[PDB]
Formats: sequence, structure tokens, C-alpha cells
Amino acid sequence: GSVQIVYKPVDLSKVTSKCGSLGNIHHKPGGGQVEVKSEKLDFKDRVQSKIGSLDNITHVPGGGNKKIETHKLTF
Amino acid sequence: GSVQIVYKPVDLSKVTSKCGSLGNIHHKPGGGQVEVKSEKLDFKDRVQSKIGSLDNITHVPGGGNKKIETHKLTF
Amino acid sequence: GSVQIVYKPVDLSKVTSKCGSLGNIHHKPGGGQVEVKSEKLDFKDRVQSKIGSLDNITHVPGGGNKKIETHKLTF
Amino acid sequence: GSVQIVYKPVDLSKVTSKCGSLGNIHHKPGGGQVEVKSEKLDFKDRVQSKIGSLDNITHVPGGGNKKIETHKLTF
Amino acid sequence: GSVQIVYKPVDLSKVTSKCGSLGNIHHKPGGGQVEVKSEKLDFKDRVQSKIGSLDNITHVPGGGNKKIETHKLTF
Amino acid sequence: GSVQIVYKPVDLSKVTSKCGSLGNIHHKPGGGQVEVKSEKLDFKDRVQSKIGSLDNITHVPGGGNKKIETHKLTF
Amino acid sequence: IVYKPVDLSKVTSKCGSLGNIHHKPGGGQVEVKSEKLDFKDRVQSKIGSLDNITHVPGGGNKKIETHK
Amino acid sequence: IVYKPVDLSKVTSKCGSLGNIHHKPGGGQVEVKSEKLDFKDRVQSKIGSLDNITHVPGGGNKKIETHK
Amino acid sequence: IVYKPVDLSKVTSKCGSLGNIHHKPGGGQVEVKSEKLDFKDRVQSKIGSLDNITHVPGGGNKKIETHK
Repeated sequence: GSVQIVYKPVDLSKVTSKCGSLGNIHHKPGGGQVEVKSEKLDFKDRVQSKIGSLDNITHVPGGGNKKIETHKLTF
Repeated sequence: GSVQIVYKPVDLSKVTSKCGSLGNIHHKPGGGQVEVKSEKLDFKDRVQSKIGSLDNITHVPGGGNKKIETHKLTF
Repeated sequence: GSVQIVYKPVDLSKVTSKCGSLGNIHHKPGGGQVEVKSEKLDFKDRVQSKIGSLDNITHVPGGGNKKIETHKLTF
Repeated sequence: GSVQIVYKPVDLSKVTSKCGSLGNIHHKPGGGQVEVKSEKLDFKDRVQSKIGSLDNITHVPGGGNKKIETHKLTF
Repeated sequence: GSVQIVYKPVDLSKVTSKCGSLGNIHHKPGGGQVEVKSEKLDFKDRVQSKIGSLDNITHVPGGGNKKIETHKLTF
Repeated sequence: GSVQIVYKPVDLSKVTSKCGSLGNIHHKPGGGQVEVKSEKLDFKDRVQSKIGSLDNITHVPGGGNKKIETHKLTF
Repeated sequence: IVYKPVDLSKVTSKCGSLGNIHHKPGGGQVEVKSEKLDFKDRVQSKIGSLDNITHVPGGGNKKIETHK
Repeated sequence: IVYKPVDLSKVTSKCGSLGNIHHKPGGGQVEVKSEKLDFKDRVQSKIGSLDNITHVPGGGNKKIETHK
Repeated sequence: IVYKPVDLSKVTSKCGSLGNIHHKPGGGQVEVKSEKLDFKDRVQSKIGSLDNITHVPGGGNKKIETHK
């Protein structure tokens, strides 16, 4: 007798992340007038301030991919 | 008795991240007029301030890819 | 008794990151007029300030790729 | 006596045509397989033939504008 | 006696034509497999033929605008 | 006696034609496999044939603008 | 005597296939399938042909004229 | 005596196929399937043909004229 | 005597195939498939041909004229 082993696994797979703003159409978006009048203010602690008419903001901490393969043949 | 081992795994796979702002159209986007009038203000701690009419902002901490393969043949 | 081992793994795989702002069209974007008028302001701690009409900002701390292969044949 | 004529027409008008294919998204459009097998044909007059998987013909004989304007002051 | 004529017509009008395919989303449209098999044909007159899987013909003989205006002041 | 004629027409008008393919996104369009197989064809008059997988014909016989204007002051 | 006869006459024969139009004459598309036939005497066969045939044994003209 | 006859006459024969229009005369698909036929005498066969045939043994003209 | 006869007459034969138009004459598309036929006498066969044939044994003209 004899032993024949053929190990031909095939991987054709796709792992894909599509995360954020993709393929959107923005036709003539208009931000209105913005007026910020401030008088006699006191701030004791940290201030973060954002003022504007039209904002497109995309934040993507996600969309990571992890692929693990193990192949083991023992004789 | 002879032994034949053929170890021919094939990897044709794809791991892909598409993260942030991709393939978008912005046609004539208009930020309106912005007025910020500030008088008599006091800030005791850190100030972060952003003023503007039209902003496109993309932030991508994510979209990382990790691929691990292990191959082991033991006779 | 003969032993034949053929070890011919094939890797044609792709690992790809496309992170940030890619392939977007901005047709005639208009930032409006910005007026910042400030008087009698006091700041006791650090100030970060940004003023402008039109901003395109892309930040990509992400999109890293890590590929590990190990191959072991032990007779 | 005396005469005063103040002829000050103001024209801020718009005439616009937008004709054909504008602002569309065609995401991954696919024409399938086409086979034309042909044997023993006779054509005694003119032939126009067109063969193909995918098409995007944009044909615009139209659009376009006439502005005809006349100003006449007779004294 | 005296005469004063103030002739100030103000035209802020818009004439607009939008024709064909505007602002549409065609997500992954797919024309199937086409087979034409032909044998023993006789054509004694003119032939127009078209064979294909997927089409997006946008034909616009129309649209377009006429603006005819006359201003007449007679004294 | 005296006569005063002030003739100051103001024209800030616009005439615009936008024809054909404008601002469209054609993401990864695909024409499939085309096969034409022919034997024993006879043609006794003019032949136009066109064969191909993918097309994007943009044909514009139209558009164009006529602005005909006359100003006449007769004293 | 003044003797001045005039012949201005015409004698014409127009015989056979004259001035016809045959526009794309063509034909019905023809299949003949024949198996194990037997013929013991003459065969004439036409299959899909467009024979145009003219015979004119006639069409002759005769003028006799005589003067005294 | 003044003798001045005038012949302006016409004698015309017009015989056969003159001035016809045949426009796309053509046909339906013609099929003949034949198996194991037997013919003991002459066969004439036409299948799908467009024979146009003219015979003119006639169409002759005669003019006889005589003067004294 | 003034003897001044005039012959201006015409004698014409126009015989056979004259002035016809055959425009894209073409034909029905022909297949003949034959197996195990037998012929013991003459075969004439036309398959898909466009024969134009003219025979004119006639079309002759004769003029006799005589004067005294």
C-alpha cells in the first residue's frame, strides 16, 4: 500500500468595510446666515466652540478588518 | 509503502477598508455669511474655537487591516 | 520506502486601506463672508483659534496594514 | 414748459436650459454577455447594425436659447 | 407746466428648462444574457438592428427657451 | 424751455445652455463579453456596423444661444 | 406633269421583352431533400433559378413601294 | 396634272412583354421532401423558380403601296 | 416632266431583350440535398442560376422600291 495526501484549500474570499460618507450627492446645499452676539459672559472651565453656516463632518474610528487563517497538516 | 504529500493552499482573497469621505459630489455648496460679535468675555480655562462659513472635515482613526496566516506541515 | 513532500503555498491576496477623502468632486464651493469682532476679552489659559471662510480638512491617524505570514515544514 | 424722460429699464433675468444627463449616479451598472450567431443571410438594401453589452447614449439636439430684445425711445 | 416720465421696468424673471435624466440613482442595474441565433433570412429592403444587454439612452430634442421682449416709449 | 433725456438701460442678464453629460458619476460600469459569429452573409448595399462591450456616447447637436438686441433713440 | 409623292411613314415591329422593370425579383427560399428516388427517363429540374427567356421567330417587316 | 400624295402613316406591332413592372415577386419558403419515388417516364419539375418566358412567332408588319 | 418623289420613311425591327432593367435580380437561397438517387436517362438541372437568354431567328427587314 501507499499514502497520498493532497491539501489544496482555495481562498477566494472578500472582507470589506465601507464606512463614513460614500457616494452621496449634495446639490446646491445652502447654509443660512449665522449671527452670534455675545456680551458679558464668564467661563470658569474649558470651552470648546464651533460656529458655522454649512458643515459636512465624517468621523470613522471603526471599519477595521481582522482576518486570521491557520493551516495545519500533520503526518 | 511510499508517502506523497502535496501542500498547495491558494490565497486569492482581498481585505479592504474604504473609510472616510469617498466618491461624493458637492455641487455649488454655499456657506452663508457668519458674524461673531463678542464683547466683555472672561475665560479662566482652555479655549478651543472654530469659526467659518463652509467646512468639509474627514477624520479616520479606523480602517486598519490585520491579516495573519500560519502554515504548518509536520511529517 | 520513498517520501515526497511538495510545499508550494501560493499567496496572491491583497490587503488595502483607502482612508480619508478620496475621489470626491467639489464644484464651485463658496465660503460666505466671515466677520469676527472682539473687544474686552480676557483669557487666563491656552487658546487655540481657527477663523476662515472655506475649509477642507482630512486627518488620517488610521488606515495602517499589518500582514503576518509563518511557514513551517518539519520532517 | 420743460420735459424730462428717464429711461432706465433694469434686466437681471436668467434664461437657462439643462438638457441630457445631469448629476446622476450610475453605481456598478452591468451589461451581460451578448452572442450573435448568423448563417445564410442576404441583404438587398442598406443595413445599420449595432451590437454591444452596455450603453449610455446621451443625445441632445435640443436645449439652447433665444433672447430677442428691443428698446425704442421716440421723441 | 412741465412733463416728467420715469420708465424703470425691473426684470428679475427666470426661464428654465430641465430635460432628460437629472439627479437619478441607478444602483447596480444589470442587463441579462442576450443570444440572437439566425439562419436562412432574406431582407429585400432597409434593415436597422440593435442588439444589447443594458441601455440608458437619454434623448432630448426638446427643452430650450424663447424670451422675446419689446420696450417702446413714444413722446 | 428745455428737454432732458436720460437713457441708461442696465443689462446684467444671463443666457446659459448646459447640454450633454454634466456632473454624473459612473462608478465601475462594466460591458460584458460580446461574440459575433458570421458565415454566408451577402450584402448588396451600404453596411454600417458597430460592435463593442461598453459605450458612453455624448452627442450634442443642440445648445447654443442667440442674443439679438437693439437700442434706438430718435430725436 | 408634276409628280412629287412623299413617303414620311413609319413601319415598326417591337417584339419580345422590351422596357420591363424587374426590381429585386428574388425568390422563395428553397430546400429540396431527396432520398432513394429512381428515374428511368429524362429529367428537367429547375430549383430557385430566375430564367428570363425570349424567342422571336417573328417581328419581321416588309415594305414594297412602286411608281409609274 | 399635279400628283403629290403624302404618306405620314404609322404601322406598328407591339408584341410580347412590353413595359411591365415586377416588384419583389419573390416567395414563401418552399420545401420539397421526397423519399422512395419511382418515375418510369419523363419528369419536368420547377421548384421555387421565377421563369419569365416570351415567344413571338407573330408581330410581323407588311406595307404594300403602288402609284400610277 | 418634273419627277421628284421623296422617301423619308423608316422601317425598324426591335426584337429580343431591349431596354429592360433587372435591379438586384438575386434569388431565393437554395439547398438541394440528394442521397441514393439513380438516373437512367438525361438530366438537365438548374440550381440557383440567373439565365437571361435571347433567340432571334426573325427580326428581319425587307425594302423593295422601284420606279419607271
